[PDB]
Amino acid sequence: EYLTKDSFSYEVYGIIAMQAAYRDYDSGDAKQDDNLGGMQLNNESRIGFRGKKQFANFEPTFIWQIEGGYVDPSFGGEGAGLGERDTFVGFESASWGQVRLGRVLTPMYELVDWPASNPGLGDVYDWGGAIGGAKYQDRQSNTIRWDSPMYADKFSIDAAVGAGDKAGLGAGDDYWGGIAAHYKLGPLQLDAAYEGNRNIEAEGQTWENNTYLVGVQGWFENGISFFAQYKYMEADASNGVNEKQDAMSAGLMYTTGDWQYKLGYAANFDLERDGKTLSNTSDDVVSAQIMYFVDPSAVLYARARMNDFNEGLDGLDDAARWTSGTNGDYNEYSVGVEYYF
Amino acid sequence: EYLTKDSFSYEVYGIIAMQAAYRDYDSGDAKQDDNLGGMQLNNESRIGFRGKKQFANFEPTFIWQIEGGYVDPSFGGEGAGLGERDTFVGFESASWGQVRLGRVLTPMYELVDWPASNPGLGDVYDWGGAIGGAKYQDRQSNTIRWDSPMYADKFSIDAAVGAGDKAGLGAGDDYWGGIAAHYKLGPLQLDAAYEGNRNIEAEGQTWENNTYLVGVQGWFENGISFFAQYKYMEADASNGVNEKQDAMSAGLMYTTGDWQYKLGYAANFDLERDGKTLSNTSDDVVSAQIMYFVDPSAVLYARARMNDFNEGLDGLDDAARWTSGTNGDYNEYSVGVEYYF
Amino acid sequence: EYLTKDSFSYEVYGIIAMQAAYRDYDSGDAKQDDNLGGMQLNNESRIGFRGKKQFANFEPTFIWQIEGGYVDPSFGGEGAGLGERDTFVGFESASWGQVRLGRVLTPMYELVDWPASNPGLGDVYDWGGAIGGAKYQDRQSNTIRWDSPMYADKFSIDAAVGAGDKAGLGAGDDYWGGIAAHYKLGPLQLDAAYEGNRNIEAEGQTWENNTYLVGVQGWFENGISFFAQYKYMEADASNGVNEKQDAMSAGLMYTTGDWQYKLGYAANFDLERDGKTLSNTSDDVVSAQIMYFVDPSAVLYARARMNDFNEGLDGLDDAARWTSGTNGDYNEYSVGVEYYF
Ligand SMILES: CC(=O)N[C@@H]1[C@@H](O)[C@H](O[C@@H]2O[C@H](CO)[C@@H](O[C@@H]3O[C@H](CO)[C@@H](O[C@@H]4O[C@H](CO)[C@@H](O)[C@H](O)[C@H]4NC(C)=O)[C@H](O)[C@H]3NC(C)=O)[C@H](O)[C@H]2NC(C)=O)[C@@H](CO)O[C@H]1O
Ligand SMILES: CC(=O)N[C@@H]1[C@@H](O)[C@H](O[C@@H]2O[C@H](CO)[C@@H](O[C@@H]3O[C@H](CO)[C@@H](O[C@@H]4O[C@H](CO)[C@@H](O)[C@H](O)[C@H]4NC(C)=O)[C@H](O)[C@H]3NC(C)=O)[C@H](O)[C@H]2NC(C)=O)[C@@H](CO)O[C@H]1O
Ligand SMILES: CC(=O)N[C@@H]1[C@@H](O)[C@H](O[C@@H]2O[C@H](CO)[C@@H](O[C@@H]3O[C@H](CO)[C@@H](O[C@@H]4O[C@H](CO)[C@@H](O)[C@H](O)[C@H]4NC(C)=O)[C@H](O)[C@H]3NC(C)=O)[C@H](O)[C@H]2NC(C)=O)[C@@H](CO)O[C@H]1O
Repeated sequence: EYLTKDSFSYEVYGIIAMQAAYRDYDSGDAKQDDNLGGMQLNNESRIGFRGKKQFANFEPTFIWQIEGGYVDPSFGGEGAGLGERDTFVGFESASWGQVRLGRVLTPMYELVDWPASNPGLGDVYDWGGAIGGAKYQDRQSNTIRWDSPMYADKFSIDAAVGAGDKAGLGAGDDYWGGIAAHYKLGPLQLDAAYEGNRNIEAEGQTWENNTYLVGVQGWFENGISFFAQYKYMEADASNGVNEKQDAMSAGLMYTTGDWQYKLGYAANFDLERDGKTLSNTSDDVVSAQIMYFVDPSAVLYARARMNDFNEGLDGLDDAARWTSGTNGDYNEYSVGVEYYF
Repeated sequence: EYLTKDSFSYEVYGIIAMQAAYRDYDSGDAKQDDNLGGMQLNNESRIGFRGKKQFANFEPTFIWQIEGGYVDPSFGGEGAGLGERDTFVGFESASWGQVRLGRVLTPMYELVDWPASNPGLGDVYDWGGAIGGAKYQDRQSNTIRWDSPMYADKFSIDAAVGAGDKAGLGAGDDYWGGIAAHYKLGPLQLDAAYEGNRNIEAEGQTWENNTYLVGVQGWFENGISFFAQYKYMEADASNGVNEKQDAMSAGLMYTTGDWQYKLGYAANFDLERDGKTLSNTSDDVVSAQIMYFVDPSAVLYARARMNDFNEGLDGLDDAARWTSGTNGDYNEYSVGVEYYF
Repeated sequence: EYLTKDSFSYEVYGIIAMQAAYRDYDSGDAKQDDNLGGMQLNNESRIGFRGKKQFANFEPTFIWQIEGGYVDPSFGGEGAGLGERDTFVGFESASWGQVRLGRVLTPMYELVDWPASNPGLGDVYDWGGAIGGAKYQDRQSNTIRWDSPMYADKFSIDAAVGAGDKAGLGAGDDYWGGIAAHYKLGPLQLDAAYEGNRNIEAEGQTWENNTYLVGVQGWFENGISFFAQYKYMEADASNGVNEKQDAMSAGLMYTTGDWQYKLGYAANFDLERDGKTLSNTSDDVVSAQIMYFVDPSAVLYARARMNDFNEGLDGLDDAARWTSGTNGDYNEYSVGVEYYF
């Protein structure tokens, strides 16, 4: 009656993650600086459940996962539900890869976040931007997604379509599709992705977004590695207005024995609308990080970063368009731990 | 120190469940049709915890469970708490069955939902209806419930009382009791249930509800089986008003090797108030379903159904009474998977 | 491949806890008495996850925990998130004890709650009180806390600082520190604790709180034991106003074979502001309890208690200051079960 690994039909896994983060804002209001700024803890720990199952009457193996959200993030209250993060059912087969239904990363977002948002570059490059509509969804419910196998060990595809944010609550007809591709060439990976979003309702208009990206990731054999990524966002509104905005992120790393130094910079350039650039609509961030490989399953890290955000713009409804800079410019010093089980 | 099944004092269990569902509404408003309609995913997966414990100083075995809600249902946001579904402590004894305290199905609801709400018949027969007050609570917190053993293998009783919805938040004195009974007669099961609800506050009045039901479930030995159920709902308001409404649900199945075809229809008939029937207060649904028994622990299914809801009524406060048809008539095509561990 | 306790990197633990509680309010409004009063179930069950990990490159052992909240308490809806209760990362070392970052009890609160809030004394002694500002935070996110070893088996320290409630959402600059100390002297424990809270915003003012306490806990060898605790709370407001209020809690127990009888009383005395006592700002509670040790891992209990709260006061903004008595005086009869795994 002695249990083995096979007696279970699930596994519990987790990312235990804690960032002690001190921010210093310069919004231009002293009180707002005190509120937003200060030390907080950013407990991004999470628990999840997942499993496989070989159904007796269907060859492609059944797969599932249910992942909790961040338990106690900064700027937020305690407590997370099961299902807030990647949460899906699906099927896998050697010859065609896998397909997932539910809550997953869009193919684009996955590349935007990794490598291109790390470390701390996300306020600018992840959710930062001044463009109307929806540049791309991130983690998204009501999504079906195909991950191809690595054809010839060189090549692979990520493809997805899904429902919008309003559609997932029966409050609109918004939807999107997108695709991404990955090519291994010697020590390089070349990445490309697209995502289109349709029927996005915003600022008294219906929008269509088209967002494209390419990037490279390289590994020298002496512990040096890097990435750069370029990202081009267009949006078109039901009243005729066009908007274009681009952006870039780059990172440099040196990994030597148990240590990794990392330098990262990312920026959105000025937004254009109907071909007139809008002044001071750009943002950037520089970030420096030292990381220690404290165990095969864990890391300690220290990090400083400096965000200069855009200094405001109006959306097409004659009202301030919220952006990742509405709360103001800020610097941040942080130390942290992450453990994987 | 090699673990056995007995080293644990809990078990993790789960229903992994995904429905890809396309709806097509005919509310009479085009925009409302686009919003509510379209494809969505209905991730009704859930995780739970449960255990038994033989207390050294008390014979009747201790039992408990804590079950999470649906992680990412359709028409809803992601994330569910532990405790949203059946969540209780209790005791069990061979000679008197079991008793549970906490969050359970009312004895009536359990019969309303199974067999009588499946497949897709619930908008009409589960929460559908035009009657005032509370026809019956469904899953309900603050409930004690006795499940009798199967006396003589033929016969058994389900009995419960509990607090109301307002009472569970110290905002009223609402409560209910009810009871259900089950008799095996050859290849049949005969069911009966009652539920009374008292001090229900609604539409500027205090209500009392009394709801009765009977049904049959039958198994031919050639893979043919069926159910029918009749349900009679009365409500009385503190100002004198009487209301009566009845309803019926029936289902037909043919289960042959690894397949099951299913036909289901259910309807609420026109509501009566103070003995005047009100025109067009009825609803119905027809539903067709093919199901494959893809593994002992899983099923795939395809399903189409058509809901015609009532076309509106006023409650006793001179204001639209919300019903399962306020959002409008709709059809639905669906395919799905459910796995049990 | 036969699992042992060591094959896991986590353990699931739980407190399964159910209280059937009848309250009888005397607010002075009959309807309010019916709402708040009545029978309810108080499911304070909770699940948690925790583990240890010896990192290969860092001596002090890594520790973590993630604990869910109460699944279905009384006066509340069903469902709790992971992380609502003690939820942290940390490190431990034989020579310096342990340090935790995240969501923990303040050193004071831990003593306020145990022994001094039990049984049922918390409406008075835990969150009860009329004093402005924040007397002390309780379970608190954004906290670092050091627990010393038991130096010389006699002596130990609990020390902590953390961010405020507004600060944990970037809506203010509120913070606190405090400390507590524990001395074993024959059959006694002597306790002392402090907590200071700063930049608390309330009633149109900024406050500073200082709260001090001492107590004793004693064990006779015949199953008799007791506690008493005194607690002195001061608060100072940005406009000059001073406020002082003190309080005491005591409990008596007799534990004989499988049984424990318990008597507890606690009270807040009248509040003083700028040296004028305010009439009828005090509260008390007496509570009686019989508890049976139904298993090494479980208890049954019955309990009756009587709360007489203060009869109202204004805060410095000329508006009722909410207190644990705003809802009115009430008595409560309760029976309950608690199981530990
Ligand atoms: C420190 C380190 O090494 N961390 C790695 C992780 O960071 C990494 O995963 C990513 O972690 C970042 C860390 O902050 C996390 O950041 C959050 O991102 C979401 C985007 O979904 C933001 O949500 C938006 O924010 C504002 C709220 O004010 C909204 O207005 C905005 O519109 C939101 N988006 C939408 C569509 O509405 C959060 O606010 C943000 N955190 C903040 C502000 O503090 C990423 O989400 C993580 N992404 C992923 C894909 O995992 C992880 C990889 O798994 O690995 C760690 O090592
Ligand atoms: C689907 C299938 O293939 N198999 C079975 C499961 O479905 C079955 O459990 C039942 O599953 C259905 C599936 O949709 C579920 O439906 C939900 O029921 C609740 C009941 O309270 C509804 O709540 C009401 O909804 C409306 C708004 O939508 C409110 O206005 C109304 O007032 C609510 N009730 C209140 C306040 O009291 C949900 O809306 C509804 N889902 C929707 C619309 O998508 C059943 O409740 C499930 N029943 C049970 C007992 O769990 C499962 C059970 O184990 O077994 C499969 O065989
Ligand atoms: C009961 C028993 O036999 N044994 C022990 C447990 O009880 C013990 O933990 C404590 O249990 C009590 C109830 O049994 C619990 O009471 C709740 O405490 C919280 C404090 O966070 C209250 O919160 C306040 O409530 C009101 C809402 O009306 C607010 O207005 C007020 O402002 C709240 N707090 C704040 C910060 O704003 C709850 O309302 C209250 N329950 C009620 C009213 O029913 C204690 O919190 C429990 N102790 C803790 C969390 O440490 C347990 C501890 O491990 O173990 C048993 O020994």
